[PDB]
Amino acid sequence: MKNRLGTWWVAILCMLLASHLSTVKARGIK
Repeated sequence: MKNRLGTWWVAILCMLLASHLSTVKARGIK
């Protein structure tokens, strides 16, 4: 209800993508 929210979620989208754009990286085959 607009109080604590804000970026808390923004972090999620930055967290769920993190790995995706971190360890998920693999330009060397596989």
